[PDB]
Amino acid sequence: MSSGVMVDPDVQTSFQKLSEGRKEYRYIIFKIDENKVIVEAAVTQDQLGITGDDYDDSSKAAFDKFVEDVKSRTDNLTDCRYAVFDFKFTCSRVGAGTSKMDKIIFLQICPDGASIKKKMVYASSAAAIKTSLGTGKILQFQVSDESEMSHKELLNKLGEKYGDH
Repeated sequence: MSSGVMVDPDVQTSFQKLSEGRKEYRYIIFKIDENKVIVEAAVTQDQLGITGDDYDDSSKAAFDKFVEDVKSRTDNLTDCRYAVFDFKFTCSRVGAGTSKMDKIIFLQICPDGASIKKKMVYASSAAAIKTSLGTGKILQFQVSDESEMSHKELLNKLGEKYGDH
């Protein structure tokens, strides 16, 4: 655990082209390998067959089936990774109605009933990945089940944070 998790330089690079580039399009898939964070994929959903925007376009249907794929490919729930999406949802404006809002979230998945050794490495990673990005303003939530990382909950979390909770 006290191994000293570091980040692969390309991690920050992938965050640049999102934050100051595509904004809400094409996301970053990065896991822990050995003892440092690796970029597995810098892929959008709109290049694989979907259109892109979670609620704005209603591409959330993609996220709805993805949670099943998660339990299908990873057997039980032994998956752990870092996933960052700038997802475009709609916030309920107090005094008004629906208002489209786009912003970035840190998805940290830490299953309690998962492989503690490699999983606890992700706990060390939380410090490294955030410090390397120095965002200062982010919503970094800790989920463990597929249903917690579903599109409805994602919208809910990023809404309740400064909205109705």
